[PDB]
Amino acid sequence: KRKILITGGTGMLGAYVTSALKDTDYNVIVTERNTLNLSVPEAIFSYITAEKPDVILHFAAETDVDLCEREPARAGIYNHLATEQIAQAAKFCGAWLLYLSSSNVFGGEGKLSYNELDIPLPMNYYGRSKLIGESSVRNACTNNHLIIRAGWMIGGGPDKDHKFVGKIIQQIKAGSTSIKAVSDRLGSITSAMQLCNFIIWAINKRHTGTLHFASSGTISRFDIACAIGDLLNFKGDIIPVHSSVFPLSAPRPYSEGIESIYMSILSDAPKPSLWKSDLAKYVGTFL
Amino acid sequence: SNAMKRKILITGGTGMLGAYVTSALKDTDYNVIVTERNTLNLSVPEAIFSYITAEKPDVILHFAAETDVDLCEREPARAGIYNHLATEQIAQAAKFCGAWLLYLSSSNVFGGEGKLSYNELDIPLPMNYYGRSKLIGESSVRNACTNNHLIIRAGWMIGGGPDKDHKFVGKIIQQIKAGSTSIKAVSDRLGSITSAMQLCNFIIWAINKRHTGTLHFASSGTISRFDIACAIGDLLNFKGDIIPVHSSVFPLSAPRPYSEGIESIYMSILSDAPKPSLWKSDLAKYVGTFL
Amino acid sequence: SNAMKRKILITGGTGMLGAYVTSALKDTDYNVIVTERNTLNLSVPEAIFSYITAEKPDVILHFAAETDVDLCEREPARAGIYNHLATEQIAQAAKFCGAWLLYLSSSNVFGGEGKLSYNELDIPLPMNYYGRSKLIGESSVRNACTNNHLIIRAGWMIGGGPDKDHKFVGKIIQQIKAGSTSIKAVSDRLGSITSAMQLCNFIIWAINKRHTGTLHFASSGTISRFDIACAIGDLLNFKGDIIPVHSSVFPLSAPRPYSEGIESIYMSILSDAPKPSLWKSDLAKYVGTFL
Amino acid sequence: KRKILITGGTGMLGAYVTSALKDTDYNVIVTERNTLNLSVPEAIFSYITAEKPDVILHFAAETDVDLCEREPARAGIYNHLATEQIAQAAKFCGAWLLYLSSSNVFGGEGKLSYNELDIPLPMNYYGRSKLIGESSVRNACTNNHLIIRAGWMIGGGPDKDHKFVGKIIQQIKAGSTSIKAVSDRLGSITSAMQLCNFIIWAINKRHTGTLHFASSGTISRFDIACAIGDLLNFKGDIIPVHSSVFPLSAPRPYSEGIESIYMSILSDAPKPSLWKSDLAKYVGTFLV
Amino acid sequence: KRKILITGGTGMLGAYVTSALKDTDYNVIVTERNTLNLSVPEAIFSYITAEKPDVILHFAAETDVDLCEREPARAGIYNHLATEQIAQAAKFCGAWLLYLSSSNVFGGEGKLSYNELDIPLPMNYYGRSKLIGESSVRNACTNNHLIIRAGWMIGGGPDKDHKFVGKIIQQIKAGSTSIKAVSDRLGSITSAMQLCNFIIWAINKRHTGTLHFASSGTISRFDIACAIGDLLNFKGDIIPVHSSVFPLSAPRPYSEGIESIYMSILSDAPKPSLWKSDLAKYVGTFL
Amino acid sequence: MKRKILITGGTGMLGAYVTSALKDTDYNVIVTERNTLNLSVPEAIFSYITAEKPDVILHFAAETDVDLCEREPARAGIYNHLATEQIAQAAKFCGAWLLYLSSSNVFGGEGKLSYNELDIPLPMNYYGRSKLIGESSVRNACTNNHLIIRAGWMIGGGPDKDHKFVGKIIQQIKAGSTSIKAVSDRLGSITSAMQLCNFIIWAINKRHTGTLHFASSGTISRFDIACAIGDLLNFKGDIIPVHSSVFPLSAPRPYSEGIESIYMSILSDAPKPSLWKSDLAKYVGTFL
Ligand SMILES: OC[C@@]1(O)OC[C@@H](O)[C@@H](O)[C@@H]1O
Ligand SMILES: OC[C@@]1(O)OC[C@@H](O)[C@@H](O)[C@@H]1O
Ligand SMILES: OC[C@@]1(O)OC[C@@H](O)[C@@H](O)[C@@H]1O
Ligand SMILES: [Cl-]
Repeated sequence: KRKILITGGTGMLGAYVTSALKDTDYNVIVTERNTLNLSVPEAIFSYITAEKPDVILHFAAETDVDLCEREPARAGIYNHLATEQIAQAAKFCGAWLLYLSSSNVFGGEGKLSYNELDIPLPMNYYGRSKLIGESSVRNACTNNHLIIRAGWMIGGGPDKDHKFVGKIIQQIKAGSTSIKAVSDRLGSITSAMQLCNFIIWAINKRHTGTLHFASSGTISRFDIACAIGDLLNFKGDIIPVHSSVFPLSAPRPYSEGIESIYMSILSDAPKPSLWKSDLAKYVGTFL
Repeated sequence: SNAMKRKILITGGTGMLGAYVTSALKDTDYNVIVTERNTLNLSVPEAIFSYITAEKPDVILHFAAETDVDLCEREPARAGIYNHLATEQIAQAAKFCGAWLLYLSSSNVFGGEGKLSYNELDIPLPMNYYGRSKLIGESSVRNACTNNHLIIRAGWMIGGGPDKDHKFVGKIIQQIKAGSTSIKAVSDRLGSITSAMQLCNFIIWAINKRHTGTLHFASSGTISRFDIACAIGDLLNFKGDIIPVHSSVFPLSAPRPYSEGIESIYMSILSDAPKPSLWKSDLAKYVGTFL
Repeated sequence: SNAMKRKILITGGTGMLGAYVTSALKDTDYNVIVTERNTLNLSVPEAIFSYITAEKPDVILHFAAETDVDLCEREPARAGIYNHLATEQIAQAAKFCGAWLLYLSSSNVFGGEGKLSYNELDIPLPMNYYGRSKLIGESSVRNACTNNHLIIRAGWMIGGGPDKDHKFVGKIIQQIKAGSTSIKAVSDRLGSITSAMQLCNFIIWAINKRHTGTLHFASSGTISRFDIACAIGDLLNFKGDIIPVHSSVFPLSAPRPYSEGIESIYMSILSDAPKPSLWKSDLAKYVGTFL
Repeated sequence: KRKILITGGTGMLGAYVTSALKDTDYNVIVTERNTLNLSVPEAIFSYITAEKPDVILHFAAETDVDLCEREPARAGIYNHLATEQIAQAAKFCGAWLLYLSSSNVFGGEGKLSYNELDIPLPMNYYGRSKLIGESSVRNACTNNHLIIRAGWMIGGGPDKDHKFVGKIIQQIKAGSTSIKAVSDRLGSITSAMQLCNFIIWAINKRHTGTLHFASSGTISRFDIACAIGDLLNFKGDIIPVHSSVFPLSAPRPYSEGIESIYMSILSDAPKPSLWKSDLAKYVGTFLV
Repeated sequence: KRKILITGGTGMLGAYVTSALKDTDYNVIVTERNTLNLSVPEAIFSYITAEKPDVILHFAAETDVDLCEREPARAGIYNHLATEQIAQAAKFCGAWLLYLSSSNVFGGEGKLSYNELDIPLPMNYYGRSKLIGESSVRNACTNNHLIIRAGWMIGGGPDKDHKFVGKIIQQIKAGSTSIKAVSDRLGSITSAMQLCNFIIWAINKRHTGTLHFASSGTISRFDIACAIGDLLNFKGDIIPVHSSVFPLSAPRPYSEGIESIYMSILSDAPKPSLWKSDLAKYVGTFL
Repeated sequence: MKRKILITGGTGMLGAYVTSALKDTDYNVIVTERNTLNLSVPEAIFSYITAEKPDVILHFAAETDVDLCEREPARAGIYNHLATEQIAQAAKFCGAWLLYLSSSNVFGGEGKLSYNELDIPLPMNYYGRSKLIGESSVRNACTNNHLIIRAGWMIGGGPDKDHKFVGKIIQQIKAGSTSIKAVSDRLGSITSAMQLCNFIIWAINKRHTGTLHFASSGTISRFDIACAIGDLLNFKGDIIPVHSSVFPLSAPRPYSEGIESIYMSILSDAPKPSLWKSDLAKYVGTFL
């Protein structure tokens, strides 16, 4: 009975993957605070090696970009040091390791979109911590790992989405007359449900390498808010604003847009589509 | 006898913007002198000062320029002579006869910084010879006619209609009308559009008020040519594919910035001036003149 | 003494620097006009030229400005109107009157280059809208009053307290006096301090001589806000903690450079002009007025 | 009998190396369409591991810089993914792996010349694809690989040279009134025949690490055209032009010039010389 | 007895370490020009493997930053090629390897300070040679190495200190009327004696990873000269000058200051303190 | 009454040639001296020049020691900026046509290989900045009655007065030196002082105005110049290319300060420069 060990299983993407794995023959182990804690990297190696998993899905991370900037030690411990121990454990167990990374490894060059050939050059501590986390993974598990870079993640549905999409929908449904959205920072959206489907396919094929997974289109939060407004027949105003209006601890690049040049050779794989279409399917689940 | 009419002297009177202006001026009290090759030629800057000063215009609208960005990169001498040296003579002539001078400039004075949008407080840093030539032309205007000039920076100009538009919009429309199976449009270079007809209306207002200083005149929105092609496609019920491509598939001589988008922080204080609107609405009105 | 009654017109007369200058001018024989909102308002630049030309002053001290750096980044229209457009009208008025114009500028015109300090030969390259607005204001002043203006760039200003110090130094002193026992101060932002009292002394001297050009006026030393906070603490017998933090801990609207330190290469040839000294000494003198 | 497996064996350099290995005791396998294709990296590992070579010479690559920029997927599949599978196979077999890379891994910094201590920072997709290829070779074959970075390759002679030097000579022998050459893009030349001689030596020594192999000098195509013109007593005009007069899909750096700080250590290795001397020797093969 | 092999044992740091190891149970082998020469990297692997050390302390390097810029071949051979051979030998023997690196791997970005998450981007050939040296250590000794980045090293005392601090003290004692010190290049100081104490602790814990070890504070040579002046009651003038006054072959960044986000988690390890307390203790050893 | 030409830096290398060329004219030439004008005392310039009432001002005096300017920016400022500003204000008052000799050093910060008159100055050091701000002073005060000429690496003096790069290379060759070292990784353009003198005389008579780059065609290194001189003088020793790092200096130097002109061709009858090798050979011929 093939074993899968999952970190961040109660996270948004993790919950989808954990649920999808229930109708399979895998023995799934969802780590908890008492068995695996990113703040205690020294206890990770012994735990994972004793479990002897065949597959490791490493989704746990410190994703508060601003907290990472104020407390780079936390970004480092949680995203770099803990990942290194997981990578060393994976290598010792001979386990295939999936590492969820981020479009934030890019931004420093200042161009509009980055593909798998672009050399990462981060703009903040979150991105740096994820980048060194990737290095740890590909050095320890060279021919047996998969690194997936996601953009701005959308997922959770009405009951669990407390991120951008859920917030914009909340404001519309509460009868707000004007909603402000940043128009001078660009990125790409990644549907968590879609990514989940891809991951299930990747586990079964034991796909390896580095891949960018995001809907096509380089857009702003303002563009996204406007699209949501159209879908819900919003009557108020969506106001485009500059970043300066909402000061934040971490610098954000002009764009963290990502596209893939390698997704198309994955013949049977579940793939993303156009951002508006993928956003519309997700927004539809709010009824 | 009746009083002498105020005189307007226009360069580039048969260009996209110039044609709208010359036409709108027919319904005014102004006497309009539309320069031609036989009176004013940008390639003969040395004859400009004598010609303009003898005409003694009250207003000078300087729209003529070498606007082929790629030609300017291959032949910077042409860019310099046409956009800088000629403009210097026009500004000196404006100063000498006391004329209010309007200089049409470009969002291409920006780009080297690499940000998404620029307002009138941003300091120009061009990316190519066309932009450099326009920027130094601006300096010539400011230095000579300090308290009596208006510099307007326009972005990607749309205008001309079915008969005259052979720029981006006209070409996309021609491909749609020809039933092209697919149209490619660059997705990784951004800018702002400027409706020539709206700019014309603003210019008529500006001449009447003698507004001075530097302004950015463009529709709201920082978009790509791909975004524009998609919007035109929707307006004309195009059923072929509109394909986003990177700038590498269409090699060009002149470097283009990631963005030359422009916005204004000063247009709102001109309470009764005709203003641009949202890019999609302004584009829709223009595309409507084709069908 | 002087057979004619000469006039000084001051903007920002109640500000930190302005209040010292105004008090100092009471001893002189100049007719001093201290503008107020009813006669000159930066938000109404269109009324400035006629007002100043009617006063026909011999000297104009232009200290008024929108100096909230973060507000300027959020509302660049306000920075533009108050610091650029209003200044342009003042400069045109000074030129019309033959008045010597003193313009207070800022170390914030620098920062984009990323080096540790800047002198008068360094070419301004700002990092935010406040800095751009002051720089463009400087251009207005030079292009209008070339052989009859003085631009002084000041760094982080100290002075006027406890009643008028509302800047960085005043805020640290205020927290200590309020009984705070733990004060955070940014260790990754470097700059130079300028004593307002001292700068006032220099200005009185500059008015008399009608000194012209561009000059940096700041105490010697490029230091961090943390270094300054520790120095203030010592001077005030503070026994609590001064905690050094990174700029990420205090998110702000406007980007700030690694350093806006300024030094002067021209102050030393100004023989008997009052000059600044070492930052710690100048800070001590000022704190010595509180105690 | 030691087995050598060569990719790109029918390319210009590959053909020289294949030919030079004929009078050796090696069993040489030159891959073909029926056994290995850069377009199908998914079939490489099984094939190479089944052959169990002792040495792998990886010369095949997508070298059309402009095509790489328009189609980064092709640059990535051919130069990155294929190279990764070749490196994994070499590691599995315990084979010494030679990877031919490029000066184009540099250029982003904008300086005039780069040595082996300079950190690669590419300017275009071709350069990025070669660099990521080098990383695959280093993450898989530590202590058993040789990465050679070549500059502007010259080779082929009057029958096979259709690159810059061949075209200049063609225009000169056709009696053209003028020749235009870009003067504001700099680089270094690498003699293919010299590089081949060095490679034979490296195979025999199983030399390892990263090395820059190019004639000494950072020069423009204009400099090169002018040099060829003197050698052939050309009487037309050689006109220097800016790169802007020839628009291309891929950006090029102000310089991709490379020099070596480690070549002189290899006492007995065949080495390049000065660019003008190396170019004169190559141009001489077109006379007769 | 476990065997410790040391390169650069007669250097500033090497001498403090060599002496501190005499009061321990290790068999210490101090390499010298007859057994290991950085200029002869070809002889290193055979010698180290024959010795079979359990621990390797690699402190030897070409540290003349300006010489490195003029002769990058020397920088490469001594700091990269030799380090590559030492790393391969360490892997072959299963030896824990400690590599002394430098703050000079940073500087190209132009910011005021760098922590362990910052991606190295050197400004000169010395820095590049040290960085490529670090890469060799990581690629070869995956999970069994410690890389310590030090700043401006202070140590040696009255008889051996001929570096920055020593020179300032000499000018003070000679009664110079004025001392010039560069005010526009910043960095961080590292007390050699303290670093020695940390190294002894690291050897015994076999601590691994990459760590920055320097006193707290980003300062200039001028700040340091002023602090020494105060400590020695110097009556002359300490003049802040721009770096142009002292032309040097190697470019120096605006700052090479380093700080650590990981030192704090090492509970019982000997730590550095504030730059003035640490400088004062060292200056105290001159009188 | 004769038209008056007032010259600063008249005893300098370029200034001395212009002064001699003007002896064969109807101009009343006034060469400034310590008793009338000093760059160190800008405060005394305006009263002097306005009392003198020149019709033409040739402003050649400057602090050109680039490294000294970096160590002592106050000197660079006073001499090149403040003095120039006072001269510009005096020219404006007198209605005099003002010639200001500037430098390619106003460029370099961008890091490209060559700069024309449309490129926006962005200097690399204090010397460059001081010259640039001096230029602004000249434009802002004499808009329609000034000429700013930017020269590159100046060559001139001959066997008696040349103690700069060319002169030093020639002394080493005639002395039979074993080797000569020259920097290969810093580029620029050469300007013939004699050709510039001829151009200046033409410009004075035409009262030509604006900004113009005056230099021989070609972006080259000191090493290229040294090698060309060696060929001309049949030198048989070694000419070794070295990196700029072997000669540390106070002022940063750009990868290139090369300048070219896009406006020199429209000045039909003006004396112009030619190719760098031709212009160099002619200069080198004055030493034989
Ligand atoms: O040119 C630098 C480099 O590419 O070559 C030497 C190798 O050891 C690599 O680590 C390094 O990145
Ligand atoms: O044949 C030489 C050359 O300079 O001619 C002009 C262009 O075709 C260039 O690509 C080419 O290298
Ligand atoms: O004589 C020429 C030269 O290359 O010699 C060595 C150094 O003195 C250089 O400054 C100088 O230009
Ligand atoms: Cl168009």
